[PDB]
Amino acid sequence: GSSGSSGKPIFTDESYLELYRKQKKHLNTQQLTAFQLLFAWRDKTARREDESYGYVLPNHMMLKIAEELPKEPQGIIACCNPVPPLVRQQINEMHLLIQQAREMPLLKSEVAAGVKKSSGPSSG
Repeated sequence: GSSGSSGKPIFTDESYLELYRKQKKHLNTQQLTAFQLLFAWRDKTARREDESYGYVLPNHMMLKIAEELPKEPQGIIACCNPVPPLVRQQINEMHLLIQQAREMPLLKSEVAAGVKKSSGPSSG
């Protein structure tokens, strides 16, 4: 109102690679899929709620979730602490996204895993 041209909805960080390779353990096929789903969603709702993008969902959080890929809506609520009035309100939407990123298979990729450990002390 005071000062701000209504040019166009500039919603893009110049596809900054940093965002992708910001932290170790680069995102995999699926993880990536969800990452985009969340971003787009944030923008859509962001405008609807007449609020900024960040306010809705930050980067760190957005990632943590995309990486978790919780089949259930709870995994999305726990990711945050406390939980915002959004993620909880539109929780249903967020959940769906996670499933949309997991539903799809993992394109050819050499994976390697396998670990086993456990303990159990005692006094008596």
